[PDB]
Amino acid sequence: EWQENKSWNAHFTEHKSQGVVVLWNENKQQGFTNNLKRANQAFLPASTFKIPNSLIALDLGVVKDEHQVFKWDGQTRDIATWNRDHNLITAMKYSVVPVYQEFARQIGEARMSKMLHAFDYGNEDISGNVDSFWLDGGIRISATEQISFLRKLYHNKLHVSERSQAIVKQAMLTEANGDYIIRAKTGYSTRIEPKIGWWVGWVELDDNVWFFAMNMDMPTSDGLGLRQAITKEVLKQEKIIP
Amino acid sequence: EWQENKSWNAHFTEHKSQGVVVLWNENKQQGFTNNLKRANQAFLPASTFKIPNSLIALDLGVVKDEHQVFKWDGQTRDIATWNRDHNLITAMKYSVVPVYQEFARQIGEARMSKMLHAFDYGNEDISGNVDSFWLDGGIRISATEQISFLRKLYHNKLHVSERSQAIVKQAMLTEANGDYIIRAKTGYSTRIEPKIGWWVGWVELDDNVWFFAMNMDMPTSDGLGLRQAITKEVLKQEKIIP
Ligand SMILES: [Cl-]
Repeated sequence: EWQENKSWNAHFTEHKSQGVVVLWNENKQQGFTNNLKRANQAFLPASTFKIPNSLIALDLGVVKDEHQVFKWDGQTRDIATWNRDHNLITAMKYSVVPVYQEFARQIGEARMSKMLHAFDYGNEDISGNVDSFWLDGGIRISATEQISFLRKLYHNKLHVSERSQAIVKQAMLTEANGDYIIRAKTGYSTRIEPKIGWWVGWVELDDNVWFFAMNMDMPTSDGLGLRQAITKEVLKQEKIIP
Repeated sequence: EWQENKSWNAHFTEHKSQGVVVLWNENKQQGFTNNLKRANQAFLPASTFKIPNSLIALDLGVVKDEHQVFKWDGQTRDIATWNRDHNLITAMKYSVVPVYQEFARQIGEARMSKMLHAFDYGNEDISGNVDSFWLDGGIRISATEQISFLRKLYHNKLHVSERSQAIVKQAMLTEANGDYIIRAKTGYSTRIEPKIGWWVGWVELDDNVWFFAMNMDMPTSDGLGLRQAITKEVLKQEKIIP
């Protein structure tokens, strides 16, 4: 089912912002959010799309494995970490758009479209640039739809090789300690209004898994750190993490 | 090549203990240690043997995957976390001996021996009880021999399935943040002198990997935390981590 908990809304206004956090207890099969409405609002995925793109790139052979290097094309860009060689792990760590734009071009309009249909991903609409539709195209996805897609990836139920799904879940590794493991991906939608920041993934525990997907209003880049801070503040409130 | 750095001995004496730390820069193919001697002295592997034990159990089907549950046998033991159900991830997280003792019995004397020979693991000698030879049997391994085994696992060069090595490398996940990822395993040998603590693994960086293996004198369990603490102070000294 689905319970609404508006107490979490504090964590958003405490930073003079608005957004939604959506949690899903896999063992109890129960969902929780502060805004049931916005939980189902579909937005541009932005860099969260690097998850399915990786799966498709790996499954079709565009990316052989997580060690293959993708040479910097030489064009100096405003994001410093982008102006260097990368592999799949580092490309996802620093959200290197140009690397995944090349992946999309090699994937192609036809194969990309069929795969998102197999994934049941968002509105399944890739209209726009094959190499930028997830930034300024027609694809839309809600927080709950992120949760549903991520759950499939966790259980290796997507229609790609088990190896492909493991590698992506490896590249999603973000934080790990004696208490929890976080596999997730961030996103920053700016090319089309409204500007929002994403953070989608799950928190692994000893005997349970909590999937999460959040988006928030992101007028400027000064609040990108809140994507993780607010989510973690909610996780701790619900005693999922210390 | 191999350089000795006796300055690291401070980190041992500042906690008034003695041991060896062995580092390996994979990119430069250079080794570093505070005691080239003890670096090659072979000890009982203790719970560090759970790495090769996991590999064999997965590759032979004793363990189907990292989700298969191994129910607590009902026997109360002094380690609280042992008196509960486990999977591969939690069994390795909490060094649950009873689970891997069952693995060994199902692996068997014969197959365990062939696999450790194929792995070139330690002295490859399993004399003793199949369910405790890594605790009080005849198997021995040195810090530098740990590095060689771990390096093979990193490159998926051991003679088991690539999937088997990926899952084990998942279960080895210990720490991960924006700076580094640590995949490692601890060990505590007590049944035969000298009592020691193990810590072997590697540190993943964006463009490099540092393998490490250390052991230290462990008269009481009060100093088990020094296995990780001393290693990390060496890592910090060498500017491998912040
Ligand atoms: Cl991992």
